[PDB]
Amino acid sequence: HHHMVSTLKPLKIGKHTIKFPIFQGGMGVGISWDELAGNVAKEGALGVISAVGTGYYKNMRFVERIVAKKPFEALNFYSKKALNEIFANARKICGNNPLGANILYAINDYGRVLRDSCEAGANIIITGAGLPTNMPEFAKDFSDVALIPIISSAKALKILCKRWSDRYKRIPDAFIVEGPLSGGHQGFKYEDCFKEEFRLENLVPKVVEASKEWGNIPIIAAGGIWDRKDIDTMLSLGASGVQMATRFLGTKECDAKVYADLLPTLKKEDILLIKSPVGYPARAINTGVIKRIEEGNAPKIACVSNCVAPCNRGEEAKKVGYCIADGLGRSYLGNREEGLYFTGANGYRVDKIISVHELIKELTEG
Ligand SMILES: Cc1cc2nc3c(=O)[nH]c(=O)nc-3n(C[C@H](O)[C@H](O)[C@H](O)COP(=O)(O)O)c2cc1C
Ligand code: SF4
Ligand SMILES: [Cl-]
Repeated sequence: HHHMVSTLKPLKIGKHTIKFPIFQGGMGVGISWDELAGNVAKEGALGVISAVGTGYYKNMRFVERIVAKKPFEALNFYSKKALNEIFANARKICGNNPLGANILYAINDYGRVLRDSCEAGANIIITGAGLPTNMPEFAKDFSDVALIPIISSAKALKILCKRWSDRYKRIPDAFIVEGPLSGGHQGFKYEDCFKEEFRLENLVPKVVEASKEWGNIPIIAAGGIWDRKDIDTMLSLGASGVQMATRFLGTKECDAKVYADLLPTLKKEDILLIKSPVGYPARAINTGVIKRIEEGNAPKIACVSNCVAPCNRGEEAKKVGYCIADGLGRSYLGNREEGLYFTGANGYRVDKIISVHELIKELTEG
């Protein structure tokens, strides 16, 4: 099939080069695992395996202990064996094309999961949901692995570079700037999530300018980027690449097969900004456990997987009404009644489900 050769340039992040300056954003739980990330990387963009809740893989085939049908504790929720299998299966598809691992800073056992991801063969670690000031501590035995914090401000870039340099004589290999149209957790206070000051086109120049002090660390723009026109806009503002997730949530290869049923139906009015036990606002779909909370028949809360430090073993889950480990795991397992479902602001524009191959050609041709 004819597609004009791309005029986008390969992107180098630390020692690793991707053919197109595009990341498929990590998506937990079980949304961007081996089929999605492996195919993205095969097509020459960065495939990103989510390392969160890997115990759910293949309906908890790889955990050591199950309690109440949930992976027991962080040891089993972030399953090393499952993570190894996901990366191995991804490599069957993409070979030496680089892969990232996405790890929220908020998770319990963060350092162990970072090391597991390096040991599983990741080229790149991507971390948001916090200010990951000690990320090099856990990566120092794997100096080939590139490290990429997700930030929302020039301030955060400066703090991370200062503190990493002072303490590890290292600075990040790239930064992802995640704007307020992104799916999942926002890097903004709730009251700032619908404020034009923080729209991505305003953030990118400020972060790029701050990056000059440190040698023009590549800035990767994320949140609300839909097509090549939006990619070109971000590159013209000084970004070196983009990270996109909602478009990939709409592909056949997505590992959470429920989304191919749900997304073509998604109406804009059903896109919500909700509280989360992680402690950041989250963009979610008004369906599943969120509807059960409204009805009053949502699952009782009981911290089994101990997924994130901010929740304090159920304290915040009880306040917000749901357990994010249980809810996200249920969605990977196909549970429409009690799953938790995330989306970017653009999720309502997904009409048809296309292949990763077709998507990458659409975004890169010309
Ligand atoms: C369904 C879904 C799940 C997500 N889960 C994560 C996650 O686990 N970790 C993370 O850093 N970002 C997560 N995100 C954010 C994406 O990686 C990405 O940065 C953002 O959605 C990009 O905006 P776009 O969706 O408009 O392209 C998620 C996004 C979506 C849509
Ligand atoms: S109760 Fe809180 S810490 Fe425990 S598994 Fe649920 S969201 Fe995670
Ligand atoms: Cl998130």
